[PDB]
Formats: sequence, C-alpha cells, structure tokens
Amino acid sequence: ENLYFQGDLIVSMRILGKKRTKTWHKGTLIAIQTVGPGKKYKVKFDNKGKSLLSGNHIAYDYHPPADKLYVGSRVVAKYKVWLYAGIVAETPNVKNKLRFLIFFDDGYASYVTQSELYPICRPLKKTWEDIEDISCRDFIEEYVTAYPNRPMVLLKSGQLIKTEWEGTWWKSRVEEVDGSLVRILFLDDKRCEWIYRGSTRLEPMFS
Ligand SMILES: CC(C)(C)NC(=O)[C@@H]1Cc2ccccc2CN1
Repeated sequence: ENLYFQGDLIVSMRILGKKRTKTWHKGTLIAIQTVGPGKKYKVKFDNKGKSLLSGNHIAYDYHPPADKLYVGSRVVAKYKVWLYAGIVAETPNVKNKLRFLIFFDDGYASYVTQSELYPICRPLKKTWEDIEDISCRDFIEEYVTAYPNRPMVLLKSGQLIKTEWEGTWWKSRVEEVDGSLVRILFLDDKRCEWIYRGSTRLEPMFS
C-alpha cells in the first residue's frame, strides 16, 4: 500500500537520508510504501536523486531532547564535516563535561553536543544490527548490553603503551585524555589519533 502517514512520519516532510556513500543528506519524504510487514521510504534528495530507503536509513532533521537519547540509541552525528551514523555510548554527565559520546559505524569515537545529533526514524530493535562491519557490530552489542559495566584502561599523559594500527602493534605515547577517550601519539609516524579507553586497540585492553 501507499501511505501518507506512518507513525509520526508524513509525506512531504523534510528528512535526512543515507546515501550509498554512507553519508547523510537532506531530502524530502515523497512516498511511504508497505509490502506486507515491511515499510520503505522514498526520499528525493536536494540534488534531485531519489532513493527507496528502509526506516533505519532515514533520520529526523531535528535535534532530539536529552531524555530520548539512551546508551544504544541510533543517531546521525557530525563527523570530524559529514553526517555519519553511530551509536550513543555515553549521555551527558559530570565526568564527560556534559557531552554525548558517539561510536560511529566505522569505529571512530568522538564527543559531540546535542546540536550535532539527529535521531534515526525507525531504528532496529537491536540498534547495532545494521552496522555493516561485523567487528564493529559485535563490539557495540557487547558494549551496549554490558553497560554500565565498562572495562577501560586508566591512562596518563606521557605513558608508553602499544597501540594497534593495520593489524600490528606500534610503540605509542599517551598525549592527552578527555573523558573516556585517549589521544595516542604513534611514535614512529608522529601523528595522533583519538581512541576509546576501552578499545582493544590499546594493548593493555587487548591483554
Ligand atoms: C589519520 C590517523 C587516524 C591519525 N592515522 C594516521 O595518520 C596513521 C597512523 C599510523 C600509525 C602507525 C604507523 C603508520 C601510521 C600512518 N598514519
């Protein structure tokens, strides 16, 4: 069937849709289609290109209130600028200086503000199940289900550790810490990366 209304969605509303590039872009919801138990959402992007999308591949073009965001919520967030999908790993608290921690679908982790977040319209029941990379998907499942039990390594600036990159271990140094993230300096390459303190890319977490 062709619908005009479906839950809180209405044909003609402005929305965000996931493109094949895996970045998300503004468009208009031009149709809602049911095929038995299934639903699909036709989006006309602002370049005139059209996609027929599942409801987990559209997001509202507003920032949700704090009380609708949980650990495990499926969101689109500003990725450092593209909009990219992720999972809420932390909500605002004193220890994170009132920010949201996002685990993006590619494994990148970043703190963001409410104004950098958008809610996915029809998330899956197990919100991680549409994470394409299986290693990332399993990590998020474990993290979200185990929460608030979160093993993390306690690290201090100047500390020498081994960090993973491209499947091998590298000599590295902790440059700074920000909440649940650590900025690692790869010593040979002389460049830095922000990494989650519970990541098994930090050899102390792996071992
Ligand atoms: C862009 C980020 C994520 C900082 N990565 C890099 O710049 C990588 C980091 C790295 C680590 C060990 C050995 C070689 C390399 C090459 N550049």
